[PDB]
Amino acid sequence: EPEWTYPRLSCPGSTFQKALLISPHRFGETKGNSAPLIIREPFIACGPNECKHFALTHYAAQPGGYYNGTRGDRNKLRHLISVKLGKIPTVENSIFHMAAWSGSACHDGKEWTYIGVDGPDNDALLKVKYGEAYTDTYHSYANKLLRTQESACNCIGGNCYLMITDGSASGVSECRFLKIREGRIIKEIFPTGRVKHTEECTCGFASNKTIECACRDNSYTAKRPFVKLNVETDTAEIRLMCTDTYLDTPRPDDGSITGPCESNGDKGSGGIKGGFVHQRMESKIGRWYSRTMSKTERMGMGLYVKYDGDPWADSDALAFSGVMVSMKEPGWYSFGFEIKDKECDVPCIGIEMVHDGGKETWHSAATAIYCLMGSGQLLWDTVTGVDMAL
Amino acid sequence: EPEWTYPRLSCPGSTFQKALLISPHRFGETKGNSAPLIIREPFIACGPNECKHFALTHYAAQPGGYYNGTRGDRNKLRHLISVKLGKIPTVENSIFHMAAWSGSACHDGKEWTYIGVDGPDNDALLKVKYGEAYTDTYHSYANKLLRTQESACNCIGGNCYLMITDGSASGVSECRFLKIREGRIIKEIFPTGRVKHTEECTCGFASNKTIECACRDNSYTAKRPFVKLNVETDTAEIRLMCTDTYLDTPRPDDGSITGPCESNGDKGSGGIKGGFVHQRMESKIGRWYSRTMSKTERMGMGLYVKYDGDPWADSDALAFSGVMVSMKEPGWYSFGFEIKDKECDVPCIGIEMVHDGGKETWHSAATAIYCLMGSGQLLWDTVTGVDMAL
Amino acid sequence: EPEWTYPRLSCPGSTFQKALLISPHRFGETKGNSAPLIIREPFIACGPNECKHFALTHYAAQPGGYYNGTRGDRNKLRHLISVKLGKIPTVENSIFHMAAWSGSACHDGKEWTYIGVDGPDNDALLKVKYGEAYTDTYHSYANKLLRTQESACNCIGGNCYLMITDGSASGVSECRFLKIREGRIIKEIFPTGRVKHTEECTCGFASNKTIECACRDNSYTAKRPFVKLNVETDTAEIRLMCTDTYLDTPRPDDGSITGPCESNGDKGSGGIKGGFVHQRMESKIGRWYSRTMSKTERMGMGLYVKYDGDPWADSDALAFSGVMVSMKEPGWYSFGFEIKDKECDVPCIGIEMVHDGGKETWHSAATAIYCLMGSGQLLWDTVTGVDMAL
Amino acid sequence: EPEWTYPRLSCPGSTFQKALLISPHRFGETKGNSAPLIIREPFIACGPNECKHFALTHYAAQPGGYYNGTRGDRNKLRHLISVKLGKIPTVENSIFHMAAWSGSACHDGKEWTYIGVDGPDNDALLKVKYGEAYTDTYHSYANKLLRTQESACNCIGGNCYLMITDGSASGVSECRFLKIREGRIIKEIFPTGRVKHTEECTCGFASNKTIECACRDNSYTAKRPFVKLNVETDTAEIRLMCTDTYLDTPRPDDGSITGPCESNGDKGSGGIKGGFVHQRMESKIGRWYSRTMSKTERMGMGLYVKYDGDPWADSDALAFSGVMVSMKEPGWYSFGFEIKDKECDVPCIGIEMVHDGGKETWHSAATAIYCLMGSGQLLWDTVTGVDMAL
Ligand SMILES: *[C@@H]1O[C@H](CO)[C@@H](O[C@@H]2O[C@H](CO)[C@@H](O)[C@H](O)[C@H]2NC(C)=O)[C@H](O)[C@H]1NC(C)=O
Ligand SMILES: *[C@@H]1O[C@H](CO)[C@@H](O[C@@H]2O[C@H](CO)[C@@H](O)[C@H](O)[C@H]2NC(C)=O)[C@H](O)[C@H]1NC(C)=O
Ligand SMILES: *[C@@H]1O[C@H](CO)[C@@H](O[C@@H]2O[C@H](CO)[C@@H](O)[C@H](O)[C@H]2NC(C)=O)[C@H](O)[C@H]1NC(C)=O
Ligand SMILES: *[C@@H]1O[C@H](CO)[C@@H](O[C@@H]2O[C@H](CO)[C@@H](O)[C@H](O)[C@H]2NC(C)=O)[C@H](O)[C@H]1NC(C)=O
Ligand SMILES: CCC(CC)O[C@@H]1C=C(C(=O)O)C[C@H](N)[C@H]1NC(C)=O
Ligand SMILES: CCC(CC)O[C@@H]1C=C(C(=O)O)C[C@H](N)[C@H]1NC(C)=O
Ligand SMILES: CCC(CC)O[C@@H]1C=C(C(=O)O)C[C@H](N)[C@H]1NC(C)=O
Ligand SMILES: CCC(CC)O[C@@H]1C=C(C(=O)O)C[C@H](N)[C@H]1NC(C)=O
Ligand SMILES: *[C@@H]1O[C@H](CO)[C@@H](O)[C@H](O)[C@H]1NC(C)=O
Ligand SMILES: *[C@@H]1O[C@H](CO)[C@@H](O)[C@H](O)[C@H]1NC(C)=O
Ligand SMILES: *[C@@H]1O[C@H](CO)[C@@H](O)[C@H](O)[C@H]1NC(C)=O
Ligand SMILES: *[C@@H]1O[C@H](CO)[C@@H](O)[C@H](O)[C@H]1NC(C)=O
Ligand SMILES: [Ca+2]
Ligand SMILES: [Ca+2]
Ligand SMILES: [Ca+2]
Ligand SMILES: [Ca+2]
Repeated sequence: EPEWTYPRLSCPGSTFQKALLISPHRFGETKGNSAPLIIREPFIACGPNECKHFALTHYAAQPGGYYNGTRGDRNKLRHLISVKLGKIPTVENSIFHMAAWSGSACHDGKEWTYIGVDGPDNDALLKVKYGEAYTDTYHSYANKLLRTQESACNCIGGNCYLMITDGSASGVSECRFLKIREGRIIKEIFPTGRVKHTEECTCGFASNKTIECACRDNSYTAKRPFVKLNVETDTAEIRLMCTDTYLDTPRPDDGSITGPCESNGDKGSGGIKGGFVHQRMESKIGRWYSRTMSKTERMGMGLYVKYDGDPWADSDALAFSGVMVSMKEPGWYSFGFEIKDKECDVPCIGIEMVHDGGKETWHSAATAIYCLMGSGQLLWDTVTGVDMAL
Repeated sequence: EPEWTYPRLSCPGSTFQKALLISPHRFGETKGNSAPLIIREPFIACGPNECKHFALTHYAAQPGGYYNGTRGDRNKLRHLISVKLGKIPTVENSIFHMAAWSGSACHDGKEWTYIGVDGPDNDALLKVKYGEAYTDTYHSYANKLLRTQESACNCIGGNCYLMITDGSASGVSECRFLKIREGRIIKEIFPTGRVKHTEECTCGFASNKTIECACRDNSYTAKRPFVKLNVETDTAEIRLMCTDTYLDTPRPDDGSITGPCESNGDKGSGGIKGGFVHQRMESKIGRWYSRTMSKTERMGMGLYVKYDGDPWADSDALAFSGVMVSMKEPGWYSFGFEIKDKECDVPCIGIEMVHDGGKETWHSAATAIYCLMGSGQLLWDTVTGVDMAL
Repeated sequence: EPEWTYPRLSCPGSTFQKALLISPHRFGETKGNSAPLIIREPFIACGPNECKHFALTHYAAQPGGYYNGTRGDRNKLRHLISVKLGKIPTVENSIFHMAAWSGSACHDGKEWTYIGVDGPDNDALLKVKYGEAYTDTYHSYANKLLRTQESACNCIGGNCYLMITDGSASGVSECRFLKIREGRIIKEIFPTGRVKHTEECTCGFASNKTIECACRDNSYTAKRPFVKLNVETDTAEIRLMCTDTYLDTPRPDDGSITGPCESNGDKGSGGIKGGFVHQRMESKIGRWYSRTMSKTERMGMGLYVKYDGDPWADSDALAFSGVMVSMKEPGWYSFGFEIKDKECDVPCIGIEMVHDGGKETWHSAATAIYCLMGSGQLLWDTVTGVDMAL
Repeated sequence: EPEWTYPRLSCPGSTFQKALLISPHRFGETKGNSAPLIIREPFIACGPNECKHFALTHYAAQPGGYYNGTRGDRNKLRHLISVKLGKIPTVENSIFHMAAWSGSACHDGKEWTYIGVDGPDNDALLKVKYGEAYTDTYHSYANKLLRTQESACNCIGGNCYLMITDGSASGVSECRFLKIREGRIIKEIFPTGRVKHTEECTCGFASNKTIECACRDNSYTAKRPFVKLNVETDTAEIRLMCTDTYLDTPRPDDGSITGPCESNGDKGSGGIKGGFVHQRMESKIGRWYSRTMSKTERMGMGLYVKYDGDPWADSDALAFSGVMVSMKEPGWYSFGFEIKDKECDVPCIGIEMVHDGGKETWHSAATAIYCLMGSGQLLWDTVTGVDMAL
């Protein structure tokens, strides 16, 4: 007391609804007096008492004089930052956790674990922080580019599970899982199955026995690699999601990849991190996913659901369950997380809405949140409200 | 540790006095360095330990570049925000609770309940949040425009009661009440009586048995619909206030509506949300109300009181208690709320003082507060001090 | 637990030293990005866990557009505000307690009592707040200008004692004391003796039996009225301080008021609020006082001490104990307060250092703090560092 | 509940890695909206629950109008400030602890002790604060310039140990140590041995019996004076570090100082505060140190280590562990500190990275942090990212 936390049955509900928008650049005008941080790759993770809104900053504000380089991914300035969910992530409201150009975090019931990867591309370093204390590291194993989830890690009974990967962006990237306890890496887990390229896994609990993840293959396919990780045996297997509703971007037309479930198909090169979250019921499991409305561009974001079945074997379309972001608006990375009610867990999906005007201006993002709430159908979409000219 | 709260006897006193002004736009000059949020529909709710100042933001600051649209009511950016009462609601001080263009909130003794309506006009959606967790929703039942109080909900023994309404702004809007316990709707209450238009109810406890509300009829009368809700039987009845002192704006001359108490009279179309709060004594009930100084414009705010009687039956004029805002200053929405002293409750009325310069400039509000304190007569009025040209 | 607090023996020490400067206008440049509040009449009060830095704001920031009127004393915008001692009192860091143009506050061991006077000059109103709750008021008794200390009130065993006064600035102003318990006025105390003009009393505990105050006579003398208030009998007597070291400004030459201790003497018109704090030892009492270095202008601030004797009867000079502010710098109001160490109390004097460029610019103040610490002599003076042109 | 803290065994690890950069002036552009404080002499200290980032401010922000004087050391405006480690030290985020132009701080397990020296050069004064209470002072003993560590003090079983010194910058400065318990000085410690110039000691626990410090000789040598302080007997001895790897700046070529360990050698005048921190193992002690990459300029910062031996006697070169700051970036003061994990202590070194544009512009610093974490080799360097023209 505090005790370790475990996944619980989800709170009652049958549809997602628009919850909250964090749009810091609504206050970034030259005519204004604010200092929203320039960020990308936001995610959210919650503990028993609060939710934290994380991102990777370029250590620059709007308005400001350091826009050059903010459309790049890795440099010596990027840091993992957070605010309490609902606060605007400005220079003063934010806290800087560690130097990082790839990140994750999660709460185990007693304390926060923070994860940050930095260093040179060919010998990068994963760093683990438990509360205030730097407690461990893990090294690049392919010497191409070590990296992690860009979303919440997952803790059960004090054991926090985390995807890492290393490899070429356009070739092989075989992922691993780390088992981390009170900030220290106590096991490495080497998945079996379809392992040729797995990155940016969005993971969560299907049950007390099983973690599942929906990931990105940046090289070979528009189907998402789907991880099943058994936390009783510490073993993992990966296969492609068979659904006709391909969740990557870019992607070919739904159902158009012919042959069996493992077939790679066309337009596999490139990709995007995708939302995935679980609705755990007594004898039923809802799997909720998001994908861009556009097949080729990072525009729009749609929500989908399927109950039960085996995602490795089932070609049936996921059920469309609403436009979270219309195709007129940006829809970039998406992620899952869960908010802890008094006796049950609330599944949510967050959406990174990038403000992209190219390399000659600033480059950052808003965060939209949708959560399971009540019944019926999803009723309204999200806009950032930002005019990049101001 | 902690216990559910109940209404208590009011603290001793016999007059209201000027307490506190929150005027964020005193700091919004182009020459300044601050970021007060552009808001409307402020209200206040208190729990056992603190009071919170809530409002509906347009997700824009002064100074800034997003003034266009701030004189409108509903859009995809409006959010329910709060600060601790006494803090200036700026970009950084504020917390964003949820997307909402109509709102409410209340503390039950253990935790905050937050209420926000958003969605499209014909199928809007009321959302309930308990602490950090989104917990329930309620649907549009007239498909016209679902909406709520714009003031505090009211909790007793863990059951929080909330007015909602749905229907045409210039036609029929039959309200209902929701009973919400730990974030979930456990009962609907369908009022009887004079029900054809009730909105923006300002509600409080007359006793442990009864909640009363003074509301707005936007279509048919300048008399306020007056709700009596029995919390023991979970039933409600509504009739017009019979007092000659018509509390709406616009309104005709006092007492000039002829016929029985239910007669509607002249200047019924249009309206304004009105202040109302109870002073609960051992063998006596005081009802305190506010209305604009102008009969037809949102200018000034006067305080009135009457002890005992039946508001449905008594045509007696309310006793004029003093000028809270001069007819030279804006007087828009007003609301009641109660502060928890150690052993008794302090009744207060808040006043929204809108800065209205038309649709070619920014549109926002200050919040003035008067509370029951000491004896004698009300001594001083409130100004916003804001020059909209700066 | 929390229990009521009482004055304790003072911590060991024999000289004051420079502790801390709060100079918010060091960040008020047009070239800067900050919002220090425009204030005057600062004071400090501490409880068992923290110290609060209070002041009276004009509800305006530097830089800003509302400088006009900030060299005035009373208006409908002035408010009592505070920050945690050590924080810069800006728009966002501060909290607004109540509308007030005269103020006081104190902690009783369990909760804060806040005191604010506002209203029209001829019928002003003292308002009492206990925590968040407005709990009582007190009315003007001379209908000239009700006002209070502009420094900490004093609580013992739950009873908080407060000076109020009412009367002409250039004639009679007979003060009273209020005894306030958990926010409610439970006794009025009418002093005897030399009562013709007593205002802006700076008060503290000489012992568990006695509160003493050093006050301002704005009409008749440059000697300070000295209150002795017996908290066992709730009786008070006032006589002039007899010391040759006249503490008011303006003042004639030291010792130059001829005749007995009660003689008024010359240059009595005008005045200033003066610092006074107690050093309580086992069989000895140190009385520490401050006065401007200039006899006629609000420039400089010197510290003085005398041990034992009767301030009503003793003409001996107070011992000069250091320049806190040189005559080159502003020295306006001064006040006493005590910080609570684990087992003993630390006496301190604070100094308002007003930035005065006349009525055509902004008008505000810094706060300097000196406290009893160690042995020897007071070693360094304080400057605000502010160039009013920036 | 709570207990006094003691040094514990260090957490497992064998290399340092880049942890965190605090670079406030990334947000100080004329085009921006922030107010980073102008500071120098940053350090860090941690207690059982949080780490605090301390520095000495010139009481001025960037952008602003008070740059003149910010390249000086001592004045009446300098103050010791802090934020929680990871927050940007701005006007509003920071807390001002006391007036000080030399500083230290440390947590004893129950409460913070804050140390600040101010006053005139010939009779300066060290002030001790415990929590909010000013509790003691210490006087100048050489009347030249009393000063302290500019890094964390060290507490064991409630006794906090602090280096102080006094004397000429280019002549003799014989240091002493103070033993402070709950804010009060309970013992003086007068070192023996090589005492002619010791300042800016960076100190830590070698064990429960022994504190060690690596210090600056500004007059006579580029070898660092090295303190061994026995906390059981409260006595101290000092001798020069014998290592060929001279840690001061300026310095001659490594190993080029001929003669016995106490020989002073070439380029003795001038100096810099140096990083030093212990890695305490069961049967082994690691000593980690930092020095600039340039022999003569404050450019770059390299990390070094040696296990066991006697630093007074061993001429052996320290093992070069990696580049923390490239010779293209500023490397000024460095310091050691330790973070408290649940059951072990994590050693770190911090680096002040001064933005030096000469006396015609602003002068301030970023703070970079490296900590022991994992195994392998140190992988990445730190840049401030600041363009002083913006
Ligand atoms: C997973 O296992 C945990 C731990 O056993 C379950 O949590 C327990 O649930 C039971 C039944 O509600 C309670 O009596 C215990 O107090 C819970 N302990 C906890 C949360 O620490 C949890 O229900 C399981 N999750 C599932 C089935 O999804
Ligand atoms: C409404 O009911 C509540 C609950 O019974 C009353 O609160 C109690 O008041 C009594 C007498 O003052 C106290 O001894 C109890 O401790 C209170 N109980 C709780 C749980 O708070 C309250 O007084 C009633 N209010 C009115 C207006 O009658
Ligand atoms: C004034 O009276 C208070 C209350 O009696 C005294 O505080 C007590 O002091 C004794 C002796 O140190 C302690 O044992 C008690 O625990 C104290 N109780 C408290 C503070 O609540 C205080 O010492 C007296 N002040 C004087 C003599 O200046
Ligand atoms: C220094 O001494 C402290 C105090 O004895 C040691 O802390 C104790 O360590 C033991 C064994 O790990 C624990 O069982 C105790 O609970 C600790 N006591 C306290 C009061 O903390 C510490 O281990 C010693 N450090 C070194 C480096 O030897
Ligand atoms: C090049 C590797 C990887 C997969 C393409 O690039 C990611 C793609 C990104 C993207 O597609 O938007 C942004 C990520 N921040 C980046 N990750 C890292 C660690 O740089
Ligand atoms: C249009 C319905 C209703 C009655 C006219 O409008 C309200 C009136 C308002 C008003 O009269 O000032 C402002 C309210 N924000 C608005 N409410 C909503 C939900 O839009
Ligand atoms: C006119 C009454 C009183 C005594 C002169 O004036 C005070 C003097 C002041 C002064 O001498 O600086 C400032 C005080 N804020 C003012 N008090 C009030 C309540 O207005
Ligand atoms: C003048 C004495 C001392 C040694 C040269 O100067 C220090 C050197 C400094 C330096 O070498 O950068 C900066 C320090 N802030 C300063 N300390 C004080 C107390 O002024
Ligand atoms: C930044 O742009 C400058 C020109 O403005 C160019 O020299 C440099 O290569 C750019 N660097 C990065 C990392 O984009
Ligand atoms: C404000 O927005 C409306 C609706 O889009 C548009 O018609 C109008 O031109 C805008 N006003 C200005 C000043 O741009
Ligand atoms: C403020 O100054 C204006 C002119 O700038 C003048 O009309 C007015 O009287 C002033 N008011 C006060 C209260 O000083
Ligand atoms: C800075 O201050 C010094 C000392 O007062 C003065 O000599 C110099 O002229 C000042 N510099 C500028 C640019 O004003
Ligand atoms: Ca792909
Ligand atoms: Ca009407
Ligand atoms: Ca006088
Ligand atoms: Ca040297």
